[PDB]
Amino acid sequence: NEKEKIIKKIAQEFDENEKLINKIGPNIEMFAQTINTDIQKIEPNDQFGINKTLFTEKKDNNIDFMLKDNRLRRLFYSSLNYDENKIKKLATILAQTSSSNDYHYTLIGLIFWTGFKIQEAFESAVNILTKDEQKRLIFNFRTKTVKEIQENFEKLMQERNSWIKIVDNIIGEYDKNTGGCKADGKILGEVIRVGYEHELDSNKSMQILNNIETPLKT
Repeated sequence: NEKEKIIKKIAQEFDENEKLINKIGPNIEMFAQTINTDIQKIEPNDQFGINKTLFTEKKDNNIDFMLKDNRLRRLFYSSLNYDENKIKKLATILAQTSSSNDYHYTLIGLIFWTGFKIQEAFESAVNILTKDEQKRLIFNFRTKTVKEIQENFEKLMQERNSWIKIVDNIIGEYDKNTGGCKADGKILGEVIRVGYEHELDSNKSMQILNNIETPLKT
């Protein structure tokens, strides 16, 4: 009954893994469907204002990636739950920022970058955690690993939500007219830089992803 002992433990690990997975499984299925629905959307011809008429080509690499690639623009739109009004409003707000040293272009770029990188990490995690993979986790992994993965997934969900809140706060400065930024594109750039540049962080997302990926290659 070394056998009986091991069998009881295995049955308990299946039971507890399943509860951990059941916490994220319904969500992942919804997110996968939502992602597919966003991918199928027709982008408007104006690209919600994220085009070369409003953001000059060749000022920032991350701006240029957005101007050039509709799939990176789709990621950025999905990073904001494809809220069209919000996307258009942000784009309008950004296209009127200004500065002396052109740094506003770097800030614009890091905003676009942060959004498409967070959504890319999020969608990769969603795409990796298929039903088959979830079943693989339940039946073949120690409960400690399954817990780390489930909680790292919830962490990634939160990163994404904190990113949305940053954008909401940036729009909020403009709506409040902080420092009279509505009338001055330089004031607006500085409002956004000082309030929010340090807040931008797609590195954390991508590390959380890597920590979900590395146990899975087992």
